[PDB]
Amino acid sequence: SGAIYVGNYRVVNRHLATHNDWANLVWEDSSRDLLVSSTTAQGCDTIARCDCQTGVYYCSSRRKHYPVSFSKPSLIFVEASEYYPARYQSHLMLAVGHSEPGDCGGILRCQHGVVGIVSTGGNGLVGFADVRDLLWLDEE
Ligand SMILES: CSc1ccccc1CC(=O)N1CCC[C@H](C(F)F)C1
Ligand SMILES: [Zn+2]
Repeated sequence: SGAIYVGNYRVVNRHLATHNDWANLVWEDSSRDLLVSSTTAQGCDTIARCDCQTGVYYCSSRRKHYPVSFSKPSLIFVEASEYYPARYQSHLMLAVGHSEPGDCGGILRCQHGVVGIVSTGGNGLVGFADVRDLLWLDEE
């Protein structure tokens, strides 16, 4: 589990969104595994606006933050899980790292701020849903 709290937005994995998220929806995209809902309180996270390929992510199944090198956001085939059939997921970045289903939502960050959240795992790889192109998270 986990979310990004930027401005009056909450960014979560679409497959982990709650009824309150769906009832206060701002934007969602199944192909990216992302959903954004509105919040009453202002958050403290800042979004990175960059092309970094190194950063640090939080892994809840190890209680640890790990430094990683990751690929550029791309269209990657992801195997079937209990939330999605096997399909192409867009705006996804891969790294070598420990992941398990409950690790989704952990933040990946670079020197500029939050880059994305854990969305996929298995086989000693971790995949992150990028958020750096969502410029509207910084306003309104
Ligand atoms: C932490 S992810 C993990 C870890 C070990 C093994 C498998 C997974 C789950 C995983 O890859 N998916 C199921 C949930 C949706 C994900 C993506 F489609 F958005 C795909
Ligand atoms: Zn960066």
